Amino acid sequence: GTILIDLSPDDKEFQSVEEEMQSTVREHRDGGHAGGIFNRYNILKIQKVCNKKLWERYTHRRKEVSEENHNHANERMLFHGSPFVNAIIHKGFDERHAYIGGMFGAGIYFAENSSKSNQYVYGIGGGTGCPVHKDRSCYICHRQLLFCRVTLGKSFLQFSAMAHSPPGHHSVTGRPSVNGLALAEYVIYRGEQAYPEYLITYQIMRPE
Ligand SMILES: Cc1ccc(-c2nc3c(C)cccc3c(=O)[nH]2)cc1
Ligand SMILES: [Zn+2]
Repeated sequence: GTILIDLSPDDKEFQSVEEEMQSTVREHRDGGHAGGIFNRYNILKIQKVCNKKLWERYTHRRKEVSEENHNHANERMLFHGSPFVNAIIHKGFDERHAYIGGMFGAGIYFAENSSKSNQYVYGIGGGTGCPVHKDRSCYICHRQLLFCRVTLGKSFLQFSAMAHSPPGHHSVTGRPSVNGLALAEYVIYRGEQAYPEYLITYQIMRPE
């Protein structure tokens, strides 16, 4: 039931999504090991993901969470990188998209920094890099990230350097406590608490 609608680069929606992608790049403590060495992207395409059934599943859960949290869903737009993006846009998020070994337990992980989500496009730790060249810093191959609508509800704050949400909470927030330039990461434990709204196709750019 999924269709993908191409956005024009002249569309304000394309431009605001691209700006969020580009402006949330940062340097990573691995010196580029997992995601590659870059300061910006070449955005090739941005598609809107349209699936009525998946959207209704999201909004149903969002209403449940809102009602448990003084009419506040605490909805964010966050990045998700995964080798399973093609499954996710067709069938939705579920337990198979969880990071079993994540620092906040087995849940589905999202990032404010697009460059954090970029580290996971080819697998955990970048896997073995792109399928074609086996290069985690490949500047040729096309990569894809999701820009997702995510319901956090009442989020458990973890200060730091599928399972269940902590009791009385709907998500976990991983607050950076060492790297002053890192943005937060978030974990949900129910696939219905995210909708994969934009599919972004891109390359990382080699710095000059
Ligand atoms: C199988 C799989 C594991 C982790 C990810 C993933 N992890 C993230 C973490 C740990 C922090 C911030 C963002 C992400 C992310 O976008 N995907 C995606 C798929
Ligand atoms: Zn490649």
